Amino acid sequence: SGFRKMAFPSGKVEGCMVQVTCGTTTLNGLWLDDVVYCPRHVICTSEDMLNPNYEDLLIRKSNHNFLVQAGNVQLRVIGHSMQNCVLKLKVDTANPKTPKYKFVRIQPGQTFSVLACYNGSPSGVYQCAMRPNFTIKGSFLNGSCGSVGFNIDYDCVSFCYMHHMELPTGVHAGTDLEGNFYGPFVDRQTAQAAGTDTTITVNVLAWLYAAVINGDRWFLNRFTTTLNDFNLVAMKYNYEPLTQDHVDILGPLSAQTGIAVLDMCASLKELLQNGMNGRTILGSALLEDEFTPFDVVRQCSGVTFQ
Amino acid sequence: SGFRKMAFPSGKVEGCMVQVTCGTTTLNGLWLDDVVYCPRHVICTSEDMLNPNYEDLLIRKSNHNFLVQAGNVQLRVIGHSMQNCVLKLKVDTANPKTPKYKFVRIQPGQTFSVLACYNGSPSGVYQCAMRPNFTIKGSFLNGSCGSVGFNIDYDCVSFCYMHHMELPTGVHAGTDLEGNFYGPFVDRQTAQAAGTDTTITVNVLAWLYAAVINGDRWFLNRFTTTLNDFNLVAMKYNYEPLTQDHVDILGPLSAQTGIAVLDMCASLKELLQNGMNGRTILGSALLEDEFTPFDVVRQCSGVTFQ
Ligand SMILES: *[C@@H](*)C(=O)N(c1ccc(C(C)(C)C)cc1)c1cncc(Cl)c1
Ligand SMILES: *[C@@H](*)C(=O)N(c1ccc(C(C)(C)C)cc1)c1cncc(Cl)c1
Repeated sequence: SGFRKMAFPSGKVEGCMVQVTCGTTTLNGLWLDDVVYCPRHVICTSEDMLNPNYEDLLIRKSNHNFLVQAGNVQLRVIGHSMQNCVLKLKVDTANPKTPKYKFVRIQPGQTFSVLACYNGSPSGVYQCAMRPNFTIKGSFLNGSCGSVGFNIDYDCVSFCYMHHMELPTGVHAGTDLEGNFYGPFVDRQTAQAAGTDTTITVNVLAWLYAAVINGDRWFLNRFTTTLNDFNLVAMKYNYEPLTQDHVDILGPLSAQTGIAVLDMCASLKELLQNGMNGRTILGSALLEDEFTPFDVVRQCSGVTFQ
Repeated sequence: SGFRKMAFPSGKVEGCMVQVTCGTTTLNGLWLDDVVYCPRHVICTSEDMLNPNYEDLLIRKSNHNFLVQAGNVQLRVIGHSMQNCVLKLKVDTANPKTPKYKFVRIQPGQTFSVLACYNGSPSGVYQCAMRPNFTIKGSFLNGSCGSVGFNIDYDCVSFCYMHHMELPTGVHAGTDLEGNFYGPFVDRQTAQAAGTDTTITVNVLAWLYAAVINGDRWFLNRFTTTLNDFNLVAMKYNYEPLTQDHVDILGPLSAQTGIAVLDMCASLKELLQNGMNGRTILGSALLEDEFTPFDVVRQCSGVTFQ
């Protein structure tokens, strides 16, 4: 029992983190086989970052302008190219610690682990969700760009996020590992802003099931609701719609607890309309939406990775 | 910016996790140099665990009764001994992945990272605090005993916790790495129970400072309080007393924010007496007490580890 914001073990990613320096700009890179991936804004300067012409900036660089440090060992750069908003630095050494990996792009509502890094050195690990508005509520300081987000499935690391920037509300934006931004953000200094968010309804329901599995049942009730009637309430509280596919994905948790999905929707409806009245659920006084149905099954059943 | 429950990178500990089997009982062990450490209740059987005589049980075992698996490689046991509530299995191979390490015992109120493991394979990582009542609110399923808790300081892993059991309220008890239980718990099946807990006042204050550093200021006020007058309120809300040493430890955060410690105590007092009135602090609707002043400085300043 218990229920925690649980990240994947980070060892496989730690062995891929390096430091990339261009000029006086230093950030994190990801070393897989003989390529180092990093944000292209490593080639910018204080005045460049207003409205940079990255193609122009890059043609003016040479391999020797990029210093890559893997621990206390320097990696000779032998080639460079731009792919969307990431740089690909070809180095003369394949990373012997390269795990089996994939570059995957995730959906809003999906979760991943972040290995926050500074100067190529891992600092901490935590779990994040991709918000509906394509930001993430991370924890990042200056010099963290290039830190990556990932999931692990058995032995394979699916990289899904590379950190680039902080938005004015303190949330974070970045790209997939092909360099394509999540959401309507650009790697330059504009007035860009996050844009309105919603609550991830299917995840809230998954977390209520986690709570029942763990013995919190006070919010259960005898009522039920229809899917359409629930979605009317969801819209009014800024929750996103629940679909039949969400209902289906919640099937296993429904079957394990014996609480019909639409019955749990009725419970969520009451919680939205009445608040929590001084009580908590799994140690939270808020409805938590950064656990997917998979996260709940993983933690309340116990899947490992090797 | 941002503020997350952030664990240490787990790679250095992942390389130490092994599977220990005795009879039909399988759990996790920690392999450092040529010793595997694991809970002594690996030698128990369904009927043994009522009131086991562990000295009796152990004299009846041989080295060959212990199978240690490090991944898909079997470690030959060449010696065994009991140290309090842990077993020390001498193996014929020193772990080449042994980090620099220490065995430290922590104080209630202190935090650490847990690498949850099953069958010697890491499953997830999360941050925990030692409660005042010497339990931890972990996330553990059957087969997790032997998973360890730790902190990392530069390159050195300070192991502080080995998981043994779940108490009836769903919280967790275990030992330090010398086998000495945290709190009044025993590795047998009795009616033992957690006992009354309190809230870690100095940590709540640290987290309020984290919030101010991150731009949540709505709970600030012009009032101040004396240390004695604050502690009268703390006692009434089941918070533990604040000492002058706590005030001193909060000095740096006080100086960074310009909010006197006793001024933040006045804010905490109002929050305890009035609740939060529908607002949140760092994404929580509860006063959070599992971040130490060190955790706040680490995350709001950015210290790495190598
Ligand atoms: C990601 C990153 O490193 N970065 C950044 C680049 C350059 C500098 C100067 C040293 C030239 C001031 C600082 C930070 C960055 C962060 N967020 C957005 C953008 Cl466009 C770049
Ligand atoms: C830690 C652990 O493995 N364990 C446990 C031992 C033995 C068994 C049987 C297979 C013999 C039923 C199950 C679990 C354990 C957990 N919590 C408390 C105690 Cl005393 C032992």
